[PDB]
Amino acid sequence: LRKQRFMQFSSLEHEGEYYMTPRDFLFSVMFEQMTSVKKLTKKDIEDTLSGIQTAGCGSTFFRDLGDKGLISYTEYLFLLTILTKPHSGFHVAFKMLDTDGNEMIEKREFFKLQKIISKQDINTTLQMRFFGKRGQRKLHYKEFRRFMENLQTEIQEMEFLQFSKGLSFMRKEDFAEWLLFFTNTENKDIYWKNVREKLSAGESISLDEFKSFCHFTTHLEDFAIAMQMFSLAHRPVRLAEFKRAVKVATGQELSNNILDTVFKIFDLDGDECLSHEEFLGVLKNRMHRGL
Amino acid sequence: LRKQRFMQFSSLEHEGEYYMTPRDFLFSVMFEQMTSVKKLTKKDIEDTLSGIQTAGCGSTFFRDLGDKGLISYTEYLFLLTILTKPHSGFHVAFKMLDTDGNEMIEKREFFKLQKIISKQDINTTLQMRFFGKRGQRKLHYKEFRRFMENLQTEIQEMEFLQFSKGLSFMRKEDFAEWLLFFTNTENKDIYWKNVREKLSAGESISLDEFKSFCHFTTHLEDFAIAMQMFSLAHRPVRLAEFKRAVKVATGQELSNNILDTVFKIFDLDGDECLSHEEFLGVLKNRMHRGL
Repeated sequence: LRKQRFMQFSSLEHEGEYYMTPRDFLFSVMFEQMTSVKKLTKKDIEDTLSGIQTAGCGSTFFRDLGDKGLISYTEYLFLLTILTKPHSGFHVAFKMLDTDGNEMIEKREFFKLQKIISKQDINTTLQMRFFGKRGQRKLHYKEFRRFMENLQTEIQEMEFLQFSKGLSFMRKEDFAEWLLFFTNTENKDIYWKNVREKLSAGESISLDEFKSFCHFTTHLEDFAIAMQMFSLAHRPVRLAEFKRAVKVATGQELSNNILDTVFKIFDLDGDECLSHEEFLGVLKNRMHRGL
Repeated sequence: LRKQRFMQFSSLEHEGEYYMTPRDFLFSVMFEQMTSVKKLTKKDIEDTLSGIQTAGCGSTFFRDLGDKGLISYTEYLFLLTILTKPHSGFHVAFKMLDTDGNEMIEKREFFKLQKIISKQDINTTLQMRFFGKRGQRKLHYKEFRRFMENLQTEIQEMEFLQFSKGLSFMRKEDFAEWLLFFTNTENKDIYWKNVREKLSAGESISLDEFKSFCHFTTHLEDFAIAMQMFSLAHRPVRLAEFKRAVKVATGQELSNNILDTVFKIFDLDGDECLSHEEFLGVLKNRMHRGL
């Protein structure tokens, strides 16, 4: 039923085929529900997606485009899978998209994705980004990896500026309210009791802290190993071992205020221990996209 | 009753005297109503406002500080007057704050503002910004002018990223919805009829367009001269003369999509003319701050 969200945030179309803006893509990432679909013929397509090299290929690429972009439903699901993918599966997905074995993804790979779309039953933005105007340009692994990390990082930045409310910093209330976004309302309100009572001022929460935290939340199942080890061993996880587990998982240290605030959040009982069960359950509810 | 908004968005205090963050200042600029006031003794004051030179003196200064700042009610009203001031009154207000005639504002000027506060009946952020830790540093006109324009420009940027929703561009719907913020609901909904019907796609609205437009909206009374000339002459103002009037007023050209979209907004009748009366009346309702 992921077609129905594409039905929701469509705003332009062509020959019965709904499209989106990059902005509608970003709203499908974040916003629940809001527009008017307008029609486009071929001259409109050229005037919109002309000049893709004008956009900078850094970490602001859809903000470099704004509305200048039309996204097929195949590209829509493709970018959603990029947003859901952990770091480890990069070269694996690249070689699965390397059917011809030529260390490359080609335009026939996207046409085979459209073959999948057809079995489930027009020049777009990423076609120009990775293959030029007609597909004559090629696509290697390094551009692919940089594109995936830039996309995820720009999503991190846009959520950061949403919940930080335009500042370069965050408070702990903003971090908790973002972190408890896809939680059920009763546990949310018990957590809000924990916010009102057990959370304090602390200090401002920076950008790289949130970036490392989002990098943590894309590696939850590999983090769950020592969790189930000391779960079936029934060792309630303290903060010092949690530091070691996070460092082994991500490869990067979180700051102590992150760990302190997380420990103030997920300790319902205040018993200096970890209820890892509800932690991991509502966390897997929380890091599921498409919603 | 401007004390009551200071009562609203206060979040820290000292000896019965409510303070704010820079973030609470920015929310008093934009947001209507939302926190918990917590107490601070002198060590808290030092630990908060230490290191003001760490913040960059460009156009992100409160975002460079975040929560690192405590704002007196005198400084609160002072910065609100800076946000309401047109460009022309700069040197005039500087010389009115130059009682000692020494081409400078000194700490006794702020103490005379506090004398005004007392007749209407503790080291703060701007004291360190303009005079150092104890007032021994001085304050000239150039820093004052740069501070006022950086403050106004950062407010422009924060509203831009609010209504643009994190993008580097705006649509015309965002520009209209920002522009019609302090309008009464019936005329607002007639304007929304005008949005749904007469507005089109156009193109993306950039940052410098919004900056020039806000610079226009701080010079409305000097813009009203030719308005009243062709009003008592009863010449309904067309767009071509409006270009000339805006260029004479601001000194900077607006782009044609700005003028086209404004002409699509304020032409209720569609009669290719200007209803300048409701324009200027609800515009003076719109550009009044403190709300």
